Amino acid sequence: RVEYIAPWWVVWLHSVPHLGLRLQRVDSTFSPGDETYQESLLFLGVLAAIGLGLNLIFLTVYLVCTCCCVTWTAVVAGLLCCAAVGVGFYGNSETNDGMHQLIYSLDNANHTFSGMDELVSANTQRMKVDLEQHLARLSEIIAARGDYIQTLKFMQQMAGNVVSQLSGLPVWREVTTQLTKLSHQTAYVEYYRWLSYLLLFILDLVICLVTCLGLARRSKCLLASMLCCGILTLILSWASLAADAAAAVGTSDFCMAPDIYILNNTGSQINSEVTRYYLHCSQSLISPFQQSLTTFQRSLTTMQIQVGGLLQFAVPLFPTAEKDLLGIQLLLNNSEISLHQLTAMLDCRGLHKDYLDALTGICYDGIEGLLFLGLFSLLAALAFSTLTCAGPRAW
Amino acid sequence: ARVEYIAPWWVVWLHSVPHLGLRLQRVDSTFSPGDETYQESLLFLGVLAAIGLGLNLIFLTVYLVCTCCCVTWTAVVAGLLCCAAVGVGFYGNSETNDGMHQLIYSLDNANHTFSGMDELVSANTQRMKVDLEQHLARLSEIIAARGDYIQTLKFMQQMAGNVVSQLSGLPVWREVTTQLTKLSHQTAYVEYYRWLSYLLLFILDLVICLVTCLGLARRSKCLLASMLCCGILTLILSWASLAADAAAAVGTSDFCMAPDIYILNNTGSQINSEVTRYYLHCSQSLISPFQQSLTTFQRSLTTMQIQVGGLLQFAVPLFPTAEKDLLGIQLLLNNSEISLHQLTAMLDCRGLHKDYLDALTGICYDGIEGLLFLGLFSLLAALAFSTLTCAGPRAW
Ligand SMILES: *[C@@H]1O[C@H](CO)[C@@H](O[C@@H]2O[C@H](CO)[C@@H](O[C@@H]3O[C@H](CO)[C@@H](O)[C@H](O)[C@@H]3O)[C@H](O)[C@H]2NC(C)=O)[C@H](O)[C@H]1NC(C)=O
Ligand SMILES: *[C@@H]1O[C@H](CO)[C@@H](O[C@@H]2O[C@H](CO)[C@@H](O[C@@H]3O[C@H](CO)[C@@H](O)[C@H](O)[C@@H]3O)[C@H](O)[C@H]2NC(C)=O)[C@H](O)[C@H]1NC(C)=O
Ligand SMILES: *[C@@H]1O[C@H](CO)[C@@H](O[C@@H]2O[C@H](CO)[C@@H](O[C@@H]3O[C@H](CO)[C@@H](O)[C@H](O)[C@@H]3O)[C@H](O)[C@H]2NC(C)=O)[C@H](O)[C@H]1NC(C)=O
Ligand SMILES: [Ca+2]
Ligand SMILES: [Ca+2]
Repeated sequence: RVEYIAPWWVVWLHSVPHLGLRLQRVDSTFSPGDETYQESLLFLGVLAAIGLGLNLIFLTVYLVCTCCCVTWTAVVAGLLCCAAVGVGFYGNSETNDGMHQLIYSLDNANHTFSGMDELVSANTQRMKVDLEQHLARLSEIIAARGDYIQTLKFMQQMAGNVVSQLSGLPVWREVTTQLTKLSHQTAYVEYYRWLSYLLLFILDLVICLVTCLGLARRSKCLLASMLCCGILTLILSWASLAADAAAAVGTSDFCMAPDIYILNNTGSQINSEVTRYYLHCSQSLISPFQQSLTTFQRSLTTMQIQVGGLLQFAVPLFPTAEKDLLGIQLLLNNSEISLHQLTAMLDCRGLHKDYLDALTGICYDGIEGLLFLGLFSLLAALAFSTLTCAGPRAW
Repeated sequence: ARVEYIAPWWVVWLHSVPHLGLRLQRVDSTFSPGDETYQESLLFLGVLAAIGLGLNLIFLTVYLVCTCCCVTWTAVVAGLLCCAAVGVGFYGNSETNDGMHQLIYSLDNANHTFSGMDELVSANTQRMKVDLEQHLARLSEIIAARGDYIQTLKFMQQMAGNVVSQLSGLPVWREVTTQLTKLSHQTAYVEYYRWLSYLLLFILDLVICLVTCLGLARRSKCLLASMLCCGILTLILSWASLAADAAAAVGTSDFCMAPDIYILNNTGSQINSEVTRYYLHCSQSLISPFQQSLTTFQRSLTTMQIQVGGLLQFAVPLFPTAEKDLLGIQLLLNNSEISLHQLTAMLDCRGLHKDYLDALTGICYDGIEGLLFLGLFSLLAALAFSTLTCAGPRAW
């Protein structure tokens, strides 16, 4: 039993000042689909574009100085490109693994909720068929014995009580129907993001290797187009840095205080106390369902005792009736078994473990991958800047 | 949803590789960590690695003597191969480190659940004992002028004895927890040292290559001679790394083919075979053998409550000062009752099976991939350093 605590790379990154456009201070509270927050992240993109423009201004200054008015730099550029590619590959793998763990946890939670709902529905149907079995049995088998009719009626009322107790439990249709869509969407987005960064890595490596191989054939016509591509790769790297910074700050925002956001998001389809119980599990919050399970088991035991007593006192009288009554016993047995499974799902240990696993997949692997991808972008930008600086010196 | 473990391609293919003793003998063994024959069979991979190292060195020295006794492209190729090798090795080391952490997490979770089960059983037994002593103290307070109350107390004592026996029917998890925690500590220690050693190897390779390049830029000083000398040292280190990676991958891949069989064979005395088969395999149609216990246990509790309920409805005018501890009885039962729910949550298979499917994904999906990528490291680093050593003495 452990509780999530935000690591250093989350709290420190959350400490980064948040600004809008006109030197305005905004609230560093996660709020997707907004305007004072969604546009707040665009400041990072503005800073990235400013840095890209400044870098190209300095490169143009160098070109003007070297036009109007060596192998060590190429070696440095190649080494920096290789280091950047390695760091980027590691970061991409880590941030893909984080989302894979997220999807796994969401699938597990969806399966548990579906199992709970199916068990409740099956128990309700079982009681509904118990009703008609009682009706058929008391139709004409028991006439003179008033006590037998009385105990059949008492069993029928107990069945009604069990039905009401089962209906007392919540319904998990909305949570499942949103978890499935969130899982599908995150898988889709993760696939495209991974493919895009893989293509970027391949393109960078190919360009650098072609540069190294073709610099030996004494500056053919490919050099000009290659140098032109050296600017599109730079703008791609800067855009990657902007995207990584925005995603990292968003994840830090929805990792500093995740339970507040989760509780605020869901307050209608399921109760607030249920959510607080599932998100916070300890031997102080006992259960909101303790009374319901207790009375369900009490009614089941009363039913079983009455059925046993009826069997012990009806073997000689109406021997052909047991064919129905024994079935009831089996039915109750099944119900009893289901109850155990139910108390294994209503316990919050499994769901809290799934929530902790999803949160670890978000805040411990996605953010590290984004940070390493930002380091990749910085190193690749530096290496390509060095390559473009050393290019025209040949001609 | 719920899934069953299936061996991936990199395990089924890696398991197929021949295992031949040390003298081309059919060792035909499945898995045996403590058996000397299996260790000798695994030593065949080390023998092959040493043979490969010797062949590579003899080929390199034959080439050297032929080209001596009778170009920056080679240096560039060596540097590029070294950088690619270092990157692949870092990724593989991180990946194989990220599996021995999930292993420890799963072991700790299972240990915590077993400890909770044992503590709950012990606490319930103690609660029944204090219930018995409370009945013993109370029986002297009320008198037998009513008669039925003494019979009710006798029935409560009998039910308490039945509850105690039912609790004693449940298994004990001391040996399992001790083995689990010792294995967790050992694997943490081993993986920490492995990671530290390989990180030091990466740093050494990078430093050697960079300072060798700088010395080459320094017109072949004695430093260059020192680097050509230690090229053989780092080559044999890389070959030993390949030996270790191949041996470990061959070793912990046969376990991944049938892990449940090995686990069940390891533990068959301290706990029953049915319990282990239930926890390892609980797919669709198992009865959860504890059920027949829990059910009757629950029954007894309810009976007790009903009795004490009556004892609170027909004893209000007969010595009300005696009702105080009676309310305590109810509280006692209440506590026991809620504990029972927790118990039926821990005895459920899916609580621990998901821990068995995580300690298995941390071995069969992350350790083996890391070992394979580290073997790729060893191959690439050996090739790069062989090229560097071949191109070295050309300057002299
Ligand atoms: C997440 O939970 C949702 C339910 O909230 C799942 O969606 C649907 O779940 C039902 C219930 O099992 C599936 O019905 C099944 O259809 C098969 C078709 O052959 C039938 O054989 C079964 O007896 C059952 O009736 C339904 O197919 C499923 N919908 C989809 C699109 O799969 C969902 O599967 C759960 N998992 C995920 C990853 O969303
Ligand atoms: C696996 O579970 C077992 C049982 O829960 C753990 O063993 C218990 O661990 C606790 C703390 O780790 C021990 O408490 C300590 O006791 C010493 C005195 O012996 C005291 O000086 C400390 O301040 C602390 O209270 C407890 O004694 C120990 N029980 C036994 C029977 O060894 C075990 O630590 C768990 N494994 C892991 C890796 O956590
Ligand atoms: C052991 O558990 C039982 C039930 O789980 C406790 O009985 C419940 O105790 C509460 C609070 O002590 C009482 O609620 C009362 O309900 C009546 C209606 O029956 C209402 O008029 C009162 O204003 C009050 O809310 C009541 O005794 C009982 N309630 C229910 C629904 O069962 C018992 O108290 C527990 N033992 C101890 C020592 O607390
Ligand atoms: Ca990882
Ligand atoms: Ca990984």
